[PDB]
Amino acid sequence: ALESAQESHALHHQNAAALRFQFHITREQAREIVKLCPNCPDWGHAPQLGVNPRGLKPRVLWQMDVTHVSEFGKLKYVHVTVDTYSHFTFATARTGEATKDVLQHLAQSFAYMGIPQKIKTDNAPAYVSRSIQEFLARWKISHVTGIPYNPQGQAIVERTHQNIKAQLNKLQKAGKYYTPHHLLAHALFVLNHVNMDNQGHTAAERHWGPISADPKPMVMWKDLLTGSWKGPDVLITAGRGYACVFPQDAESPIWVPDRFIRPFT
Amino acid sequence: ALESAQESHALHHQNAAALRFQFHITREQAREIVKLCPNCPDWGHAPQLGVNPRGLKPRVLWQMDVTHVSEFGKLKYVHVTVDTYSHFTFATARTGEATKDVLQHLAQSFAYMGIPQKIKTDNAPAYVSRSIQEFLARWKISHVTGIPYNPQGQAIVERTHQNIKAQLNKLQKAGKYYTPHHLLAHALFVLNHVNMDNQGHTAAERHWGPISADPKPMVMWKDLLTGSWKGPDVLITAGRGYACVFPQDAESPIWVPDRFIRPFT
Amino acid sequence: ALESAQESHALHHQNAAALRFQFHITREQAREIVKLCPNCPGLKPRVLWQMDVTHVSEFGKLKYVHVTVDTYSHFTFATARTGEATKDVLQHLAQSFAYMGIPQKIKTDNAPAYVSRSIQEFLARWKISHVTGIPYNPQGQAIVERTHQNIKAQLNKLQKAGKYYTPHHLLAHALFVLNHVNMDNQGHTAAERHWGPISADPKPMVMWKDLLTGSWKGPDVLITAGRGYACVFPQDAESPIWVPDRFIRPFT
Amino acid sequence: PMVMWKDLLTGSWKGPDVLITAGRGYACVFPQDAESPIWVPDRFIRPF
Amino acid sequence: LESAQESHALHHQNAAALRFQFHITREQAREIVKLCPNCPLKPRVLWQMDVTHVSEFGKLKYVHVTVDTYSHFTFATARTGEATKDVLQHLAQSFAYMGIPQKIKTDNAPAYVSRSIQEFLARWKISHVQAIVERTHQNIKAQLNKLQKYYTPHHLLAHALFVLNHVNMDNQGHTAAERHWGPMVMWKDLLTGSWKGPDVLITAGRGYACVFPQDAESPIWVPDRFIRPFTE
DNA sequence: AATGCCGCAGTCGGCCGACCTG
DNA sequence: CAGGTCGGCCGACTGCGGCACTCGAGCTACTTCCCTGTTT
DNA sequence: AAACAGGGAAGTAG
DNA sequence: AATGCCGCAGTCGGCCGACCTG
DNA sequence: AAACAGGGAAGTAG
Ligand SMILES: [Ca+2]
Ligand SMILES: [Ca+2]
Ligand SMILES: [Zn+2]
Ligand SMILES: [Zn+2]
Ligand SMILES: [Zn+2]
Ligand SMILES: [Zn+2]
Repeated sequence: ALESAQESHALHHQNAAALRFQFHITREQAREIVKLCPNCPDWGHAPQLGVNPRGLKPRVLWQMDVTHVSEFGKLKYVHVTVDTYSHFTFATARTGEATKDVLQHLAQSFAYMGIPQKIKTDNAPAYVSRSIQEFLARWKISHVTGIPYNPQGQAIVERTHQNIKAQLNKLQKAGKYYTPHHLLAHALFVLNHVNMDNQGHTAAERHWGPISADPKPMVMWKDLLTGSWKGPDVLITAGRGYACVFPQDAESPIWVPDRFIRPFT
Repeated sequence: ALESAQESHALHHQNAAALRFQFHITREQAREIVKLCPNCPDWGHAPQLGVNPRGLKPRVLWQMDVTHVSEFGKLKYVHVTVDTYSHFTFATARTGEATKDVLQHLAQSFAYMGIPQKIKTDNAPAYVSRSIQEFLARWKISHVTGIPYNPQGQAIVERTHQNIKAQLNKLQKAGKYYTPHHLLAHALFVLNHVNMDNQGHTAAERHWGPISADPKPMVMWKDLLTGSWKGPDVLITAGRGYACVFPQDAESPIWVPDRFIRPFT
Repeated sequence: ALESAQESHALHHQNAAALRFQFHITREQAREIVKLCPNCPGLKPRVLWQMDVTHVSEFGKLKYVHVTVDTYSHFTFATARTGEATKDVLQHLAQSFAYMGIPQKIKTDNAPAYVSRSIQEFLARWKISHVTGIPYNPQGQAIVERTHQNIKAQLNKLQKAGKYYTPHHLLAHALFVLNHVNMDNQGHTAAERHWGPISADPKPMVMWKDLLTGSWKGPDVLITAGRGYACVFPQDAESPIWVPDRFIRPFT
Repeated sequence: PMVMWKDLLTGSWKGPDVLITAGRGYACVFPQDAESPIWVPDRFIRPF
Repeated sequence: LESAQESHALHHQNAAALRFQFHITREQAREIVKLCPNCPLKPRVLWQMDVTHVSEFGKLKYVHVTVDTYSHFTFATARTGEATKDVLQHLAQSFAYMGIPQKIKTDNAPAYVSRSIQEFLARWKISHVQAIVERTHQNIKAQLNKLQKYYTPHHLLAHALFVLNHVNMDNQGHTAAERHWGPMVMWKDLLTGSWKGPDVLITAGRGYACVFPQDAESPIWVPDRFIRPFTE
């Protein structure tokens, strides 16, 4: 029966349900038959698997990338630096873009936020030169290059690019500004000190306030590296699509998506 | 208080939560304040609202569109005709594409399926010429042009294009075929008579079998044209994202998405 | 540890208090490190600011430096501009608002740029009261001159490394040092005083014992506890550190 | 058609007034103010 | 098409009027009007009433203007003065021409606030209390210029009023007469992707809507997914 | 005239039959 | 031995993502290596 | 006569 | 080194206070 | 001398 199903799939490349109904076999057998076929396409529609790390304290981990605001003209090279924890964002509109402009943006961001402990970026040539790496090593700031052609590694800063572009569009339609610097400063002011969240906390006071939380809950945890539901473990932070469990034996907290977190009672 | 909130939003274009927390107003007031702002962007992320009509009987409503299979060379102009009810699909690989090729494809599809009663397509120039319209009127087949630049109107045939392209890729990787016609015929054979659904029914016997169903359930229904939950009404057909209620007073069945259907007991 | 403090002072020139609070150095050692360098000799925040325009000879063309000083927490912001015109003052106001936020009253001088209709209309639009302070009593003027002197001293200190591409970069570096590095005697940076988390101690803050060095390092904030283990979060650490309750000492 | 529309900018159920059209969950209510019609979500619409 | 040219030679209506009357291209009507040397809530609710000065009529330079605020139906007559008697006769003929209005908004003219006017409105049961009427004045003088051999200024003004009311055309194909005796939504341009608006919604239902922007000759049908209210 | 979808695949869960047990 | 328990299995369901007539050209910015003018 | 310093080319990421 | 997201907005639902009633 | 039949141009959808 199984050999007949394999031969039929090799001949026609049927569906799993077709084999299951025609050859009177279990659904799992038909699914594995269609999976083992070399000619069958790979499953592109993969569910949520990876989640980018975040800092559990303000000024720990930042992401950074550039964008293009063509309305600025020569100042289209907008630089964006985001704190992953509190979503505190800083932006500069600098003409051109090179090691000099990146260093200037880093200095102004440090003046605006403070010392970070790890800075993640994309794999752009500007963030690879020995000039910027030497500067970061001198200032004792770890740098993570990230996987090339993978914006999901800098998903946080990309979403902040969306927010910043929306705010700039809103304020540009609102009125007139002398220079792109003035408009960008107003947009940053709104986004940081005015654009309050749903818990009554501005981004500025999240980036610069005390860390407080209720007794963290205990949740069943699926370790993807071992494939077993092991727990319970303390859930440090959680949200939409991300979770941060901290097992007692673990050296560092583990970032897993929401699908792998199950409440425990 | 309300005037102060309006002035503040006009000055800064804040968030609804920001106004709600700072000015001590209800959430609905802040939401409408941010909505009424002319400069605020329109809501692009709109939920599922429209659903394309489907036939309640085989050979009633068809959709049709062309695609591009570059692996065929001169025969890349593949024509696809789909019955909306049973998802019965027919395809032809014809060199070039014009009124002559469309008429030939229509004749071969009629030989393959039979007489349809309404044929929906896109707004291509080929389906607009008086030649094809005269042919359809002579054969007593209603034609619906559809909204331009709106593939969602032919979503069914587009998804069938996806399925057909996947099947052609599978069979091309499986072995060798003399002509694109042979490969297309094999793919159509598999998709129609072999690619069985999860209910143990091939597409061919769905397109050519008796219509049977259990006593149709009664469901609360939200009429978008009047904005009131009116019911109960008989639910003729339902699935993923579509529903077809038939009220007693309605002249024709109404197609609404799943979000507007509520079970009734 | 002392050599790390020396390198930190060589990079950023701060006072001994910041070094001793960040690297656990003793008073005389930090002061001696500070002396070693060749060139080192309101009631509520965001309520009452103050502004003034000073001149610095080093910049040359951008000698006009506008400084915004919070009266309570002394959170200092500076900007280098080509002129003292109304447009430049307005841009500096917008950038100061971006840096800090919305104050209640912004004291200024009697310069025509401040008294101009554009600046006053802008300030009234943002619901920000403007006090001209036409009596030239040197109290607010004294404090703003003190801040100007601090900015000039910081610029002179940071001028050791002639690698600053633009005056904006150097001014940003100096502002960063003065705000987020230089600490007071009680152990709080300018940002901490300015943003007001120093009101009480609503969280359990517990002393911690380290195992790598075998020395009681802390005290630090407690995240959670259970099953004989405590999750303490060191200030300088990347991630929380699990610590057995045998090595945990409550701190008041 | 007379409907009860909630002026959710103030929270008062002003009315009655004619209804022009509907859709998207919104009812295009036309009050005595002939300056411009307004749209209100159907959750805040009560037929009279 | 040929008859449209002589119709414009006679009345000098708009290109929309010509095209709707004679089934011609918008480009054809625009070319005709360019080539023309002389062409370079609910009704009866709220009115605006004003007098204008038109020196070309000589002794009859005082023309009182009354326009409906919804249908823009326009009525005007020329008299020797702007006195209380003249305003009263204007109100009588305005009633005769347009029916019963609910509220009338006027300027602060002494005749308009005259007691006899107050008891006039009190007996005819109409309450008493501005850019639209000014634009109406401009339209009236433009049509009077375009109409330039007539017998009397009354005859000329009758011709102008007839053209403006029953010939002159808006986009929707309904004259001022139909509007007097008979919703804005955001829409996303499905081709370019840019959001457009505000535009009037003609007809909607079951996943699609009909939107007719003032700058387009033909209505635009867009999917319901790209429709947002304006709510001014 | 005039409107998203549906297959691939992982997953939840209840039903039925074999196995453990007081 | 009949009731509670656990394993197999299929119904129902949801995450997801490309179908849209098709694809490339281009600029900035950095590092690394070879050709060639210049050196000792 | 092999080596050093522009200049160009090539490769890679955005 | 080396990993999707989060704001806009519509919606479900429970809690608390004013109103109807046996 | 205005009209009829290619040919080209222009516009629109895919
Ligand atoms: Ca990048
Ligand atoms: Ca098509
Ligand atoms: Zn296969
Ligand atoms: Zn707004
Ligand atoms: Zn020093
Ligand atoms: Zn004319």
